[PDB]
Amino acid sequence: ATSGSCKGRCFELQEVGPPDCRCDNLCKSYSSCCHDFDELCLKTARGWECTKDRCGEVRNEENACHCSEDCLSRGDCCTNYQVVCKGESHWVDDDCEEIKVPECPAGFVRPPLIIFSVDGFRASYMKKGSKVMPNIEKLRSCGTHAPYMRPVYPTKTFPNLYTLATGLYPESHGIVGNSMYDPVFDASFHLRGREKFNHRWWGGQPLWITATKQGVRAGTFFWSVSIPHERRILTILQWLSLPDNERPSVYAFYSEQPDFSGHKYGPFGPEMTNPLREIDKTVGQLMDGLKQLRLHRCVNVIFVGDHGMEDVTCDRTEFLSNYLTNVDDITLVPGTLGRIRAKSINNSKYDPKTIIAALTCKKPDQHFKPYMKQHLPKRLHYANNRRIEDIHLLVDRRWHVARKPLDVYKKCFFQGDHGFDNKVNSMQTVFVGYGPTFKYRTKVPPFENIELYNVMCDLLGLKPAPNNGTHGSLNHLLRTNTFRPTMPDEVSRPNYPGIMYLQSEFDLGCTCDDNKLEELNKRLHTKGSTKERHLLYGRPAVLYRTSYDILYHTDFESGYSEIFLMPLWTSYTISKQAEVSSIPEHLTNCVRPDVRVSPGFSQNCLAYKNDKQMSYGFLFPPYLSSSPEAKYDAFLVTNMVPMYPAFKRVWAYFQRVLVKKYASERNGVNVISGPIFDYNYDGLRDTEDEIKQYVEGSSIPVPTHYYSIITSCLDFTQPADKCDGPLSVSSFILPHRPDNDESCNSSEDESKWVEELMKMHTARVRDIEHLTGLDFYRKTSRSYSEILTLKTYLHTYES
Ligand SMILES: *[C@@H]1O[C@H](CO)[C@@H](O[C@@H]2O[C@H](CO)[C@@H](O[C@@H]3O[C@H](CO[C@H]4O[C@H](CO)[C@@H](O)[C@H](O[C@H]5O[C@H](CO)[C@@H](O)[C@H](O)[C@@H]5O[C@H]5O[C@H](CO)[C@@H](O)[C@H](O)[C@@H]5O)[C@@H]4O)[C@@H](O)[C@H](O[C@H]4O[C@H](CO)[C@@H](O)[C@H](O)[C@@H]4O[C@H]4O[C@H](CO)[C@@H](O)[C@H](O)[C@@H]4O)[C@@H]3O)[C@H](O)[C@H]2NC(C)=O)[C@H](O)[C@H]1NC(C)=O
Ligand SMILES: O=C(COCCc1cnn[nH]1)N1Cc2cnc(NC3Cc4ccccc4C3)nc2C1
Ligand SMILES: [Ca+2]
Ligand SMILES: [Ca+2]
Ligand SMILES: [K+]
Ligand code: NA
Ligand SMILES: [Zn+2]
Repeated sequence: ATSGSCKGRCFELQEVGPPDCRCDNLCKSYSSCCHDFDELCLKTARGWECTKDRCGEVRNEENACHCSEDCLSRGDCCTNYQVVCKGESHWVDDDCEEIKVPECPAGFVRPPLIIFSVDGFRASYMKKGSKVMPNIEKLRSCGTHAPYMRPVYPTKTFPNLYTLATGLYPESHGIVGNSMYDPVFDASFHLRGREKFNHRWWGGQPLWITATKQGVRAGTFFWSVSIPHERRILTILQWLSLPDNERPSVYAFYSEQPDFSGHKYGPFGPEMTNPLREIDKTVGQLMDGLKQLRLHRCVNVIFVGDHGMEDVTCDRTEFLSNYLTNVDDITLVPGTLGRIRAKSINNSKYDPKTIIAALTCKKPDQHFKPYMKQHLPKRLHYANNRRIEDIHLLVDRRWHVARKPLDVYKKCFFQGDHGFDNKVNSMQTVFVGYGPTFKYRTKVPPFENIELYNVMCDLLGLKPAPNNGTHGSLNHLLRTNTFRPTMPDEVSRPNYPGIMYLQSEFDLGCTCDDNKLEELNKRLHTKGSTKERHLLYGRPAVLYRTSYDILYHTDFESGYSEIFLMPLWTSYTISKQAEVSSIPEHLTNCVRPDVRVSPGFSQNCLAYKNDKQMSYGFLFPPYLSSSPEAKYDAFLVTNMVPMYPAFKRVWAYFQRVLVKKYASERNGVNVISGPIFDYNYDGLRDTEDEIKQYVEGSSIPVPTHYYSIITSCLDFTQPADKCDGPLSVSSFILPHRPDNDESCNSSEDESKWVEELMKMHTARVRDIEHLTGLDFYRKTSRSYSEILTLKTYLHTYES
């Protein structure tokens, strides 16, 4: 009903209620603007730059921007007004000067935040395009920057922008791809069209809502595509001239480039120089505009991308028609990832298991790998949403997957794409922060985009809604406004059992072929005399209510769950000089009752004998015993965990070969290993009534995963157990699977496939914290913020 008018309402901030016509920055997208929106609000006359002959002109209100004497007071000068007409310098030509305090106009309650978001801005553009992006390069060198910023999976636009806005993984915010089916709604979300505007898709609490709820006004973050960039910038700078009571504190600009061109020309096509130059010019406009308004040393600016861009061509497409015979009974969400479901919910013939097998290791150079979503690397956090199909295809970088060839030529064109695994170098993107609240000329380590919501809340004095960041892990980016977290309180205190049971009280079906000077010696070990060696960073805290026992040994310390009948964690340190030994022949099947732990809170060997699918392994490896006599400790029933034979191939190679490899490379390592139970694939520790599988005929729960956290000195001239400074960590969460079908080369020796498996399942300490309810690194000499940064680190193994 578009017969109202935008007179006095151009880019109004509160969207008004239909059937009233709209004048906001989204009205175009809803085909809902007032009849006169173009005429009044999208003025273009005379373009975007003052020229010497316009200087001091008489205001003509038709003009796109103004060069008249009254423009600064009206807040609508062209951004280069002061340069052309008042002998000022462009911002980019001024020397960098530390911004120690906000230098703001009277009436500003807080430094505004401007988020300058760029689509497809691959991390290596900062170096490779540096000659053509002077404004961006100045932000980067003068402010705070990371070498790259890791997006979320899938590395698609809307998932990543909405993660930037919420601090949530896609599985939690609900935007799990650029297209989606929700079976509860029975509704589909797509790029073209109108279902995507329905608020039911968009979960969590984005920043603009966080701000508004806490009394901080926000600019609208979404811009209709036909609003030119120059007008987006002028609109931000006009909002910044509003009266104090009406002026927002937070704003966003969005550019469709360089992604748009990247799809057509590839990430480094010669056609890509011009898009980068144009984005740089836009930054130049904003910064000159801010300088004219005396806000260039007041506003915090974030320059951030959503994802990178890889080389991808029509010829590098895998077709499911080459694998499946039944291709017409499936629906594929295709491209740089695959999602499969049945075409019809009425077809009771459809079998996921037979689709997975038809897609598993079928061609020698196969460029995708099928997964049930719960088997995807836990670092992707891509499973706990009904909109994510059970069957997933992880597509190799530089490829696509499509159902049938006709899907590719009845739709070559494109040379770039994105969406792959968020660890891929080509998918990484950019972060720069510049302003009074950011540090000066500071480089920070790469970090994940899920962290930025909390920092944007810190920048605006807002309490963040509950999110997937680790608040405090990015304190090192900030001069002021840091968030001073406290360590979580321990909820369950351990028991410290002594010798309480005689050997003959145990009837576990286990067998094992097993001085005065050093009778004293081993009592001291059982009491915790080596614990300083093996537990370097304090006991992990247990953050839920449970019953557990600390068990000390010569070579390792454990926290043993009376509820799960196995350790929650097992801690041990392996020096650079440590020797690997074998399991002696007489000890191959040895399992020994632990006289500190009741038969009733023990595992039993008969269950493993009866369970024809399930075997067992050990958390502290017998191979790394300090002596023949200490080795007996490794065969305690309290160090045993359930393991599928297929998984024991992986585990044994880790423990026999890789631990000592790491200790020799890193100058000792401290290892914490344990089980994980996540049968509902939510990324969070299961309660015991959530466990779906037990060792047959027993109450021994079967883990879904095994973790290890491997810590050493960042200065590897110091040994792990005498480190004065910062730490270095790598971690994994390995799937506990009954086959090695994930690894196509598993018939080969473990030296050819195990380590590549472990790399794929690399993890953050924080990932393990969520999955176990444990809190690590409780007793170090480091600041808590530094430890939080360490807990968020991911070792990615990219070149
Ligand atoms: C990443 O960070 C996020 C945010 O912190 C973490 O997610 C949170 O985790 C909590 C635990 O899983 C969860 O808390 C539960 O929420 C229920 C209330 O939920 C609504 O209200 C909130 C608040 O405004 C809202 O955010 C929710 O939004 C979700 O759902 C809507 C759809 O309505 C989506 O638009 C939105 O995208 C979001 O979806 C995501 O989360 C849901 C779960 O809520 C998933 O199903 C989706 O797939 C998607 O991932 C909701 O609108 C509350 O009812 C729960 O309490 C029950 O559960 C326990 C038992 O387990 C029990 O103590 C209670 O008594 C109660 O039990 C009864 O209900 C049971 C379940 O129905 C029933 O079976 C029993 O028999 C009982 O009757 C619970 O507190 C919180 O909602 C989410 N939040 C978000 C935004 O996702 C996430 O864990 C972090 N990830 C990692 C790895 O750390
Ligand atoms: O059309 C899309 C996306 O299309 C996907 C298609 C595609 C294919 N390959 N690549 N992309 N748009 C239009 C649009 C408008 N305005 C914003 N504003 C942003 C600014 C900002 C800053 C922080 C957090 C959130 C936001 C939202 N974002 C967008 C994204
Ligand atoms: Ca994008
Ligand atoms: Ca769980
Ligand atoms: K068995
Ligand atoms: Na295999
Ligand atoms: Zn794109």
